[PDB]
Amino acid sequence: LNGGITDMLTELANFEKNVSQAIHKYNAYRKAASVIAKYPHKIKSGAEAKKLPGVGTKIAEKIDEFLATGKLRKLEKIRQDDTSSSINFLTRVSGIGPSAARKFVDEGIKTLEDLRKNEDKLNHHQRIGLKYFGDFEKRIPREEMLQMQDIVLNEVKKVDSEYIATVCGSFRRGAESSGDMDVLLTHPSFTSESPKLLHQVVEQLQKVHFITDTLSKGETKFMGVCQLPSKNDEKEYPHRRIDIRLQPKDQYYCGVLYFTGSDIFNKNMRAHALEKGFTINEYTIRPLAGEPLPVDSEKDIFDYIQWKYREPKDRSE
DNA sequence: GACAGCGCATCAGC
DNA sequence: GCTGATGCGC
DNA sequence: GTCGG
Ligand SMILES: O=c1ccn([C@H]2C[C@H](O)[C@@H](COP(=O)(O)NP(=O)(O)OP(=O)(O)O)O2)c(=O)[nH]1
Ligand SMILES: [Mg+2]
Ligand code: NA
Ligand code: NA
Ligand code: NA
Repeated sequence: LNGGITDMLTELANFEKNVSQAIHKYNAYRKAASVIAKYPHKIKSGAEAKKLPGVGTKIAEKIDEFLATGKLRKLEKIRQDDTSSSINFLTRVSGIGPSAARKFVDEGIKTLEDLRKNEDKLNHHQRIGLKYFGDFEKRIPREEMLQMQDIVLNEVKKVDSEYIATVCGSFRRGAESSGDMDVLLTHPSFTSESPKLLHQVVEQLQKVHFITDTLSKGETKFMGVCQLPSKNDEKEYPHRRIDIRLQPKDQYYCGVLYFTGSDIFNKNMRAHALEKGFTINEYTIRPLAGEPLPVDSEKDIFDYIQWKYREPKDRSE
């Protein structure tokens, strides 16, 4: 409905994050994009948009320009700028952020060809990010997410029947495509009260050749790469990003709330929590920080901060 | 003035 | 090695 | 960049 506007704000957001290194402006543009994306009318003016929370006079002015011309002069200049363009590109590699991107550009490394000739200047994460550059920008159709879910849940069951694996992220929100796979893992042996629980699962998924690379790995978070098996004579599936989080079993609901997102939804809800005198993270909700409050469902967390319960499908902001 | 909150990798200082 | 800061991404 | 105190 307002895709031209939300695309423009997202591009500005990315500019402020990647080039300007202004994270609060990035968050401000993303907030405006999100609230406009949810607005059920085709916006006719900057004035109309400015009635929405997160849209102020400056973004209102840009919407007026965009509506009038179909363009934004600010963005056309940014697109023409070689340095901005180089930095924006390099940050598309997983593991290259705003700072490393600017450093690479300084060193004359500013293209895919340059990165490929300079893998020795990349850390492990960046090297895998470059290896799968193309694959990682592809979306994952839900049909493939279902097959991936089936592999993960069954391999986890083979390790220990007491594991429970839940696929979260956009998938759990019902999305027809996902950017990656997010898995929440619990085991009754691991609670907030009291080894290798994550390792055992990762090793099993590597053994069956589902997990193909590791970006980072600790005792509670694994970030890596996976791939569906393909049939005889068929083109291979793209490699995909997968994250697995080991969550204390008694903190499952705070965990699944966090890992279901969206990210802007969590930011909104946590910010609203502070206004109501609570702080929420992926483990607990605590009063303003006191002792953790009892949580027996996702809805309980909504109740504390006086929000009507919203199903996962309605948290995609 | 504050902006959500945190895990892992990596570096500096000791 | 350990602690704390920073970068990066979820 | 936006906004509540
Ligand atoms: O900055 C963040 C990023 C992620 N998260 C949480 C919510 C998000 O839904 C979950 C997984 O992050 P992803 O980057 O995978 N986003 P998501 O699965 O929602 O969308 P996509 O389909 O693009 O992967 O982690 C945050 O709370 N803050
Ligand atoms: Mg995801
Ligand atoms: Na507004
Ligand atoms: Na990046
Ligand atoms: Na993710």
